[PDB]
Amino acid sequence: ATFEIVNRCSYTVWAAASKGDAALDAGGRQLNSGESWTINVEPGTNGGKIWARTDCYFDDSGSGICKTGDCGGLLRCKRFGRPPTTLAEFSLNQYGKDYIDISNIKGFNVPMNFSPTTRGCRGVRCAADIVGQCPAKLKAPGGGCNDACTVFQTSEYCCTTGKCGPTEYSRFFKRLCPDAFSYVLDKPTTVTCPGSSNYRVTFCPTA
Repeated sequence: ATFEIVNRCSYTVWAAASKGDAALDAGGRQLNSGESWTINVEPGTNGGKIWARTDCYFDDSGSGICKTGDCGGLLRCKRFGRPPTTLAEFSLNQYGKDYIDISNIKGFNVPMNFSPTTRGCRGVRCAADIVGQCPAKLKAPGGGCNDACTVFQTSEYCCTTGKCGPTEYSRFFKRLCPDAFSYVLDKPTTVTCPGSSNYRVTFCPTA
């Protein structure tokens, strides 16, 4: 499958792509404002994610650090990144269909559109100014807007079974981005696409 990753933001981002135990394609790359990076994601990739990282620096070998979304200090990510990270999540060729979503469950850093470039399904977007509106307690010192479970580490915010529901801090994200997950038990906002679709992830998509 082809994934085009396009940075429309005014700032540089360091894109990342991983399935948790390995890189997808090169795993990560600097994207200047306006730059695009096209990757190949193997058919049958389950549990893949793409995200942006902000305020990074790397040496010539690809070792360094990012303020949001750092993946073990690497440019070429092999594992998932440190919150807060807006997440494009996908599982491909799963019993004939692909499944895509955007999630704020691990916070928000950069606005994103995640859309098919082939026929037969909708895209999703979370492009509100979540960082500017971030509630004071959720502001991340290094930039971005943390999810409540990361900040508070209580069952109310982190529960995955219960006795578990939305809160004002999960609703903060859901109100601004209805089409992205805000907590683990949200009514799903996953899109089912034809198997073997192609996609574009756009950072700071055009309104």
